[PDB]
Amino acid sequence: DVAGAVIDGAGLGPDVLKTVLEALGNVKRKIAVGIDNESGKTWTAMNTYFRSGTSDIVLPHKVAHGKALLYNGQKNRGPVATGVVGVIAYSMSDGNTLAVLFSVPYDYNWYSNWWNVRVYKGQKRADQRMYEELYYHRSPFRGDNGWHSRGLGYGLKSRGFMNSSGHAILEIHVTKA
Repeated sequence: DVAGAVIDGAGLGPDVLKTVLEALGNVKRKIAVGIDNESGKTWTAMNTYFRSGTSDIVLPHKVAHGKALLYNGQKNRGPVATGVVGVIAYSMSDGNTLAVLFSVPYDYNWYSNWWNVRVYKGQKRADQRMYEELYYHRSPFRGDNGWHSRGLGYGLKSRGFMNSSGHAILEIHVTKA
């Protein structure tokens, strides 16, 4: 389906994210993000912080257990040599915050793709400080075309994958610990 939609969790995988990427057209740097909620909690959109880039998509609002959300972002339009870098936050029904970092650089001569996922205690807005934590201090994962698992605390764990290209895909599955 499309960026901004909530879909059946079983429909998330690389091919729907390739479709989301294609729908953005041939911009230099862009990302399709899919997150499968198998957490046993409903998620409610909080906000998205863009360090670089933009999205025309509203974060999918309410994401029940058994659903996945689809989202996208792209570099700022025009003659700016920048990528797409930001943090998505969702509130979970337990009162905590699920946060997801993505970082897709302009210049692959020197930079590469990164991502991260964390649960924050309480209700925490995505912002520059959260970006800095997730990027510099909380052991982000490379977008290396491989899967990476990590415990999140709070009765949850993550398993996710990001490709290594400037037309990026980020696929994350949040499950019970």
